Amino acid sequence: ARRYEHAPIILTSNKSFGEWGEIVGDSVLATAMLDRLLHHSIIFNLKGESYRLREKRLQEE
Amino acid sequence: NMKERIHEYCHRLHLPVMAERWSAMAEYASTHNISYSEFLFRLLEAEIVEKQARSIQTLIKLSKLPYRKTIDTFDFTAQPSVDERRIRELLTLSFIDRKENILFLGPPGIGKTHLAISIGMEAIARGYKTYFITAHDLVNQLRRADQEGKLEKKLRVFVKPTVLIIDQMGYLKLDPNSAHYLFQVIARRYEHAPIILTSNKSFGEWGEIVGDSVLATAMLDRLLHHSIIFNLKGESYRLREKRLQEE
Amino acid sequence: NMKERIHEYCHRLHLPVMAERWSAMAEYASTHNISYSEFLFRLLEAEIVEKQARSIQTLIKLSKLPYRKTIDTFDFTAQPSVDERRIRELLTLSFIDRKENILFLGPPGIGKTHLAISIGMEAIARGYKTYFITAHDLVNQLRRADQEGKLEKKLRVFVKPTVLIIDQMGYLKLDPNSAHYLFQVIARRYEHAPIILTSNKSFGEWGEIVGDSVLATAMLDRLLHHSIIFNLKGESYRLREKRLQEE
Amino acid sequence: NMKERIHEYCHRLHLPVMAERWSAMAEYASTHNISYSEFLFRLLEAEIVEKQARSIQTLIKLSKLPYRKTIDTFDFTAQPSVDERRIRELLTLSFIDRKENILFLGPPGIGKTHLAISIGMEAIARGYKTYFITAHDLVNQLRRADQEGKLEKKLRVFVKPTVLIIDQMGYLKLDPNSAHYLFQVIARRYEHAPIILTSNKSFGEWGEIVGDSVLATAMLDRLLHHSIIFNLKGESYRLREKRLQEE
Ligand SMILES: Nc1ncnc2c1ncn2[C@@H]1O[C@H](COP(=O)(O)OP(=O)(O)OP(=O)(O)O)[C@@H](O)[C@H]1O
Ligand SMILES: Nc1ncnc2c1ncn2[C@@H]1O[C@H](COP(=O)(O)OP(=O)(O)OP(=O)(O)O)[C@@H](O)[C@H]1O
Ligand SMILES: Nc1ncnc2c1ncn2[C@@H]1O[C@H](COP(=O)(O)OP(=O)(O)OP(=O)(O)O)[C@@H](O)[C@H]1O
Ligand SMILES: [Mg+2]
Ligand SMILES: [Mg+2]
Ligand SMILES: [Mg+2]
Repeated sequence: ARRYEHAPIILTSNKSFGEWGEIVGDSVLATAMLDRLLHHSIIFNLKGESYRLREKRLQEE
Repeated sequence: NMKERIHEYCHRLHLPVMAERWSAMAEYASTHNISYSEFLFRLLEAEIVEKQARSIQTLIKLSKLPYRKTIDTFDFTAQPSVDERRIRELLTLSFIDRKENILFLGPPGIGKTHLAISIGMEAIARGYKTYFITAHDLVNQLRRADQEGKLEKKLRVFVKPTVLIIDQMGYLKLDPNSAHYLFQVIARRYEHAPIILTSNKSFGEWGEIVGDSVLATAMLDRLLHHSIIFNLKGESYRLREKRLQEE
Repeated sequence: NMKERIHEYCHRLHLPVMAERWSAMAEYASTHNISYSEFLFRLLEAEIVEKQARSIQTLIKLSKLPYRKTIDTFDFTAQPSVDERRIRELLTLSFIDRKENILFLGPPGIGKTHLAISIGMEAIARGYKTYFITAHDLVNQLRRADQEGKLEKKLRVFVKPTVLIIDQMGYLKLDPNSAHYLFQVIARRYEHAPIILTSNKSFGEWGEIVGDSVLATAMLDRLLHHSIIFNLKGESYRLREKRLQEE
Repeated sequence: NMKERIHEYCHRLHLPVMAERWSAMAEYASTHNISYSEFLFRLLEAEIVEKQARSIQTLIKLSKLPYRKTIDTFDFTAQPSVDERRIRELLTLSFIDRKENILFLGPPGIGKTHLAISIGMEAIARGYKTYFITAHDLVNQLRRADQEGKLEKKLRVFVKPTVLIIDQMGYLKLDPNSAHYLFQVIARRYEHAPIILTSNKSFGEWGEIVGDSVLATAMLDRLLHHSIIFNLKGESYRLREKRLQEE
């Protein structure tokens, strides 16, 4: 809220927005957070093999 | 013969009251030569009156009303804050048709519980299903239902009643868990049945009461979207009675 | 007016019969000289006649009998083997009060199931609970109940009935599992309620029927401790009627 | 033989007291040829007296009574403030029927808790259940009940007794959590059982004592709705006794 429409927030997560209700243990509060955040948001759904694992494989070979 | 067969018939119909009452009304008909239509009308009238009285008593038994009280035993002179117009409008039970939540606010001892219980009694008498519970008791019931796996059953029994009278909301502080239980109850009763509530704390204090500001705001919005609140203030009836006994 | 309120009360008491019979009895009494007591007696008579008809229909709905038939429909001249004395003694249902099980034996086509069904129908009319099931269907029900964990419920609902009629015992062979299910049923109904059974195989064949000699012996002992057996023989009524139709 | 069987039967009936009472009453009757009815009356009366004395002692032991004291061992001359009329009216226990709470206020040393304990002992003697506890200990016990999840059990055991004697209310300051615990205790006993309390602070100070003005007002209203207050003032009995010992 303090950084809502006042300064950008760069956040990295691994759970969909719906799961935030369980993550924080409050469905209403999680929904409020998501609604306020998505009002000014840019989403990046990244999919791919873990670069750590690929680097480890390359080191092995 | 005749009388024994008649008694067996009446008890088969599940109406021993009818059994005894047809005797009185048949004797009356013979004593005054009452038409058969009027005789049956009397039989049915008395049987229906007794059946409805027993049904009202059973409904009161099922409802966990701490005590029975009626607006007749209320003083509208010592409490200028209340207006007889609005009290009678509530007694009309138009809020049930219009789905309006009735709330009472004010310091202890005013008598906010008396009007709510009288309205509940009138609703029960007219046939509406009304249930009474305290905030502490309601929270306990919800927690136990969640623990025992019968949360659905208790939510159903708390939501189905046409009127749900939550009492002592504010004296006892609530944790976020109880806050979410109360939120579930309110959401189930969002726009499905009126809620009657009594409290002594301002709406702002509900944030501290429930331990979560946003939950308090959501519950307040849901409850007050369709609500009528009576903010009563004045002298405590308990203190006035104590003073009167002293003098 | 008076008629509309009368009908309202009658339906509220669940008595559309009362609305109907009051019309008829009122018309008759206005066209006759019926003292109010006798008018009420006629009213209750009509009410209970219709009520008993509805109760019998509901009981038959709950009951799972194959078809409706009466002992009077059974002719004894075409089947001299049966004796009207014992058949009518069974019709009196004195065996039920004595906790005596009834067994019918003989080649198919004689009409034992007719007598069993007639006794069941008379028991239903007199108010005694009566349930019907075939051996194969009963075994299927018990097996499914054990599989689904509802064995206790099915055992309770099959032991509670005052009269239980097992049919088609002998046509289909039983594995030891079905044998133990049947033994459970019999043991629950050892000396608690009569059992009416029909079969086409002698008692000795039951050992191979149930796939266990000892279980067959135990079940036969328990069943025949207090029972009456009709070893009826003659001509297959189905084939005789087919021949009569041909000629 | 005879005596051994008599003793065994008395013990089986759970009356060894009656076993010894006939050992004496039989000799007494032999000395005077007492009637059988009077003999049995003697036995039964002695048994009842002994059992009642043992039950009273057990009730005293169960109740957390720091010491036993009677109003007889209390001089009202040294305390002109107390009126013997009102003290004996309290001793009559008429407040129990009227559900009137008794409060003793005043500076330390007068002996208010002496009167409270005397009333508790009278209640024990007359059969009325009484439980004596300090405010600090009550708060601690309620907190433990909340912590361990047996709050219902502790509230039940602290509300069932006919009389609850809260002592040392005012010496120790209470936080709002303890205030809500005390409010729960009061509410469960709002109009169900009289409460006896002793304090040294005026009602106004209770707001700071409990850390909540509104809770203090609610508790005071519930306590004083049906109550009789005794604000005793004078010289401290402990100080007077110390002076007497010095001189
Ligand atoms: N105007 C009134 N006429 C008659 N009885 C009244 C009136 N107001 C209150 N009472 C009765 O006085 C007693 C105290 O009032 P009540 O407890 O209902 O009020 P309250 O302010 O909701 O109380 P609290 O917050 O202490 O629980 C109750 O018996 C109530 O029925
Ligand atoms: N006395 C009778 N009067 C009329 N029909 C009869 C009589 N006895 C037998 N029937 C006929 O017999 C058939 C009834 O057979 P029922 O099931 O009662 O005997 P069953 O020997 O147990 O039969 P199943 O062949 O099924 O083993 C019907 O056709 C019925 O009409
Ligand atoms: N009138 C009296 N006659 C005899 N003993 C008395 C009398 N008044 C008080 N006492 C004794 O004086 C002591 C003080 O009594 P108690 O503790 O009940 O007083 P209190 O004013 O309630 O005390 P505090 O406020 O210090 O807790 C006790 O031993 C009590 O028995
Ligand atoms: Mg109230
Ligand atoms: Mg057959
Ligand atoms: Mg003291």
